Amino acid sequence: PQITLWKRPLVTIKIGGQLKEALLDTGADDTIIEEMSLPGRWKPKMVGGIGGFIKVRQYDQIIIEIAGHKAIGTVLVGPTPINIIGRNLLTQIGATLNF
Amino acid sequence: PQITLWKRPLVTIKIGGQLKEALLDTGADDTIIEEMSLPGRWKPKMVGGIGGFIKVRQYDQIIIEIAGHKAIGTVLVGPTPINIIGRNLLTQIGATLNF
Ligand SMILES: CC(C)CN(C[C@@H](O)[C@@H](Cc1ccccc1)NC(=O)O[C@H]1CO[C@H]2OCC[C@H]21)S(=O)(=O)c1ccc(N)cc1
Ligand SMILES: CC(C)CN(C[C@@H](O)[C@H](Cc1ccccc1)NC(=O)O[C@H]1CO[C@H]2OCC[C@H]21)S(=O)(=O)c1ccc(N)cc1
Repeated sequence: PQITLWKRPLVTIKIGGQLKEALLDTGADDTIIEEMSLPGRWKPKMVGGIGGFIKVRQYDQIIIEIAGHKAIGTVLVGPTPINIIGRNLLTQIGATLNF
Repeated sequence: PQITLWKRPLVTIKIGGQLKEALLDTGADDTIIEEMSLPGRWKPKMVGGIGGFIKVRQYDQIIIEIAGHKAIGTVLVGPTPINIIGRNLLTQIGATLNF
């Protein structure tokens, strides 16, 4: 698709059997969601934002569908105020910013 | 242009007559710039992101050139670690996400 930005660019995502949605965020290096069901063991990691730094749970090799495109990569679980798809996965679905 | 997302999508901006650079951020509702002087009366606001809230000054109807394209709109000024162009100005230059 070609998505305009008059509202937040939210898309469906699917991980395992869970359908969620998330914000396509070109300002995010990393993908972060609030919860992922039965994800297994994780590794601690720190991530920084506008307000300071947060501890997250890092899961690698996650298979995720984004807007009907398959991606595989690192998904962080942490106290983000909204699920975000960051550039580590946006590149895999071939998203670009255009103007 | 078409911007791929293998690195942060930073572009040149011009604001207050000064050349700066800023992140094109589809995940940001509003534009936030580091400390600088702007014209007009401002209003106090708070903005929330990862890791918490920050206090900003809101200035309205500010001209900003974004990679050669003129935009006019709301600009928040405050202790962000990076200049961010949010959707409020991305929409004025017709920026879209494509995949
Ligand atoms: C964009 C910033 C300037 C915002 N200011 C916030 C303020 O806490 C900081 C913002 C600040 C601080 C330093 C450098 C840049 C910005 N301090 C400041 O302006 O200086 C005063 C604080 O102690 C002293 O330092 C010099 C005189 C005093 S503010 O206009 O007073 C304001 C306060 C509350 C909200 N919600 C929104 C804005
Ligand atoms: C978290 C999003 C819902 C909102 N944020 C925009 C987002 O693009 C920020 C924009 C950003 C970018 C750099 C530093 C601070 C904020 N990126 C971010 O927090 O990414 C974090 C996860 O990946 C990491 O890569 C960047 C830091 C990590 S935000 O900066 O807090 C913000 C919130 C409201 C407005 N008006 C403007 C910006």
